[PDB]
Amino acid sequence: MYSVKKSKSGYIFDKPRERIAFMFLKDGTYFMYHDGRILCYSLKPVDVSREELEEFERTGEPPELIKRVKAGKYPENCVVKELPPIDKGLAQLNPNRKCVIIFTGFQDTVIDYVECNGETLAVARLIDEPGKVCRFAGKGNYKVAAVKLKRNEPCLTREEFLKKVEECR
Repeated sequence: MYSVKKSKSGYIFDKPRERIAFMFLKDGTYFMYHDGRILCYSLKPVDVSREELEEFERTGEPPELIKRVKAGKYPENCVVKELPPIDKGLAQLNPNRKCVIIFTGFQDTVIDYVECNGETLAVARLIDEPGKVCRFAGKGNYKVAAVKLKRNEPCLTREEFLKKVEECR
């Protein structure tokens, strides 16, 4: 089942490794969709009515646009990107996956994260350049890993991060 977050700004339908977000901006409704492998979104508005979003929240069935996106039929001017694999360092822990994009000011970034002993272990990678990585272990939100990645701030080395994962297990 989707957990649904709703505001005058829009809708967010989340599952551990999936997000469908809708944003209401000046010129209409914008969407972003991602699962474990695919990230799809448009910088132009899409034909998604608020009635469809209400229906999604109340019944669980996605708008027709989302069904086509899930099936591989993508509308015009829709960015389509294949995601890197779930971070090997966190893979055994069954991590959550989320993507952050231009809508919140980021280059397309995928974050694999777990909450372990009240700390966050997150690995953020640039989707276009998967070598660019920030490994984060701390008390903040998983998004922090993306933020540091965006700001060129230093992050944990592979060794340090795997140490943290081990300590957590």
